[PDB]
Amino acid sequence: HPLLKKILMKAPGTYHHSMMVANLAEACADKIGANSLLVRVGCFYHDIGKTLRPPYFVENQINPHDRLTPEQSRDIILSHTKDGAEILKENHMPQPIIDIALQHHGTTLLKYFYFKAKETNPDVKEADYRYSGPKPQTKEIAIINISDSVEAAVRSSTEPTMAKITEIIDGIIKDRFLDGQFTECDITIQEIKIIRDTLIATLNGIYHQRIQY
Ligand SMILES: Nc1ncnc2c1ncn2[C@@H]1O[C@@H]2COP(=O)(O)O[C@H]3[C@@H](O)[C@H](n4cnc5c(N)ncnc54)O[C@@H]3COP(=O)(O)O[C@H]2[C@H]1O
Ligand SMILES: [Fe+3]
Ligand SMILES: [Fe+3]
Repeated sequence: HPLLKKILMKAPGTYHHSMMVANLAEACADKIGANSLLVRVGCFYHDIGKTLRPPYFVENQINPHDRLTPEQSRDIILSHTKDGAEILKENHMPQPIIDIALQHHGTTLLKYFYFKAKETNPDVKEADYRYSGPKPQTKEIAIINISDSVEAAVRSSTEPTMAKITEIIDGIIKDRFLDGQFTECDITIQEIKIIRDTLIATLNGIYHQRIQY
């Protein structure tokens, strides 16, 4: 598997992140009866677009964005879905793996740099700081979108207790619902609740369970 080792060698922080997302998303897919094998493998590759400029993504970092404008930061980060899909395409990967790379942020807002730009232009359009999408077209991809955000959010949190983990997850699911990111797939509100509880249980295992005979 040349591609997966390319992520490992060029972007080991990203590599590590993707394996962790794969475990969380697979658990969720299992629990609602979705395509868990597809979810696992698609997570391996979802961030491969980051291999083009590894140090401009925080998990691979000294921050080179300090010497960049919001617009420049934006152009680099928003590209990684498109570039990832392009790489997988050129490497003749299965289409659903390619779709995961392209759609895993749906059309979400790149909040940090959006608000950094809004500091000096109150008229900045959200449109200019959103991924191109498409919005997740399947349950599997909705699952990945949430799991990816939860992994990263909990990993950067200070003291992720159960309550803290629960609040992080609920906040992400709230934002994705309100922002309409799941209106183009078949995921049910009950399934979202099952995903939420599964992520809570799984992260409880990962962050707090004593490993014992
Ligand atoms: N504390 C938190 N609370 C709630 N949600 C959270 C969170 N931390 C991360 N997320 C979510 O997790 C996503 C991680 O996306 P990715 O694995 O491509 O990893 C990130 C990361 O590699 C990079 N990145 C984001 N902000 C950065 C910054 N200020 N400096 C350097 N790299 C950054 O760009 C990628 C895409 O970022 P984006 O923000 O669109 O997407 C974020 C965001 O939607
Ligand atoms: Fe990503
Ligand atoms: Fe990711």
